[PDB]
Amino acid sequence: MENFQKVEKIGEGTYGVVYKARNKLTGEVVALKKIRPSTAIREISLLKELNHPNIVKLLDVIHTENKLYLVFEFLHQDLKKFMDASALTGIPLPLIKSYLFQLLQGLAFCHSHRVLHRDLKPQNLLINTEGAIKLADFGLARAFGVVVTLWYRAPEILLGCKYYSTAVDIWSLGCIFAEMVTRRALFPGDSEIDQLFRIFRTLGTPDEVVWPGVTSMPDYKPSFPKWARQDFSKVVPPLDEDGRSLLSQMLHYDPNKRISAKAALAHPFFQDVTKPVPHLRL
Ligand SMILES: NC(=O)c1sc(Nc2ccccc2)nc1N
Repeated sequence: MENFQKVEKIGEGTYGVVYKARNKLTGEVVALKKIRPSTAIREISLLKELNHPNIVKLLDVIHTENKLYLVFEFLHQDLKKFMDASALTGIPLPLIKSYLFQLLQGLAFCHSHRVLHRDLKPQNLLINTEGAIKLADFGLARAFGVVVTLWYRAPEILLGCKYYSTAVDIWSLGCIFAEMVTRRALFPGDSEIDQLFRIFRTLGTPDEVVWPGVTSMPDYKPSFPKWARQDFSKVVPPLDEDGRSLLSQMLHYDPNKRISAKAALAHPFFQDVTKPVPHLRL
């Protein structure tokens, strides 16, 4: 832009690049995303009215010189960096719980307003010194379509469903929750099929019993290997049983059986939730 002083590049994405920038005028520091249609307008314009404490605020939408810029409030750090920074000791469980609870609130809000994120990953969960965490980079997916991280992709997406639901965000958040707890990505695939098979190897190859309709999925192959489900206590060993029961509900194969963000918020795991302060190195 011209009204902004690009301080530094802070993020990448399929939909563009984000820069820490200063409003040459107001002097405010923001996150400026240069986007890489009309339905895009509605879609975006909607995002502007999608305000909640756990959703990164979209401050301005600039459509000039036939280019698209999104000005977001600047958050202090991303969860990916925080997790890496906390890898020797791990993020304290109360903070993990606080983050999960807040993200579920943000998703419950998005989903009640019929907005899907579609691409949740540690890099787009942003945190501040006050202990808040917020959803960012919705990625205005469902538009510019027709390397990329597949680790958090729901199975129905991998199997070719073209009309997936809010359940895909619960899945992604479940994966992130596991990773915060174990300090290792749950399903670190490096290809769509390896992603899919890593999920199958851990949760068991889905069948009509646990996922009615799965064998009719676009990319489902009868030739898929048949793996047994692994005992969950081996999946996320440091998580207590409440945490594990919530996680299993977030990772149900059937999108229709997968817990909703609203229902997840009432789960016993959050009975003792608090809002700790993270130790951030900025
Ligand atoms: N993508 C976004 O909307 C972002 S990224 C961000 N800050 C940040 C600061 C340090 C490290 C990584 C990200 N703030 C927003 N709004």
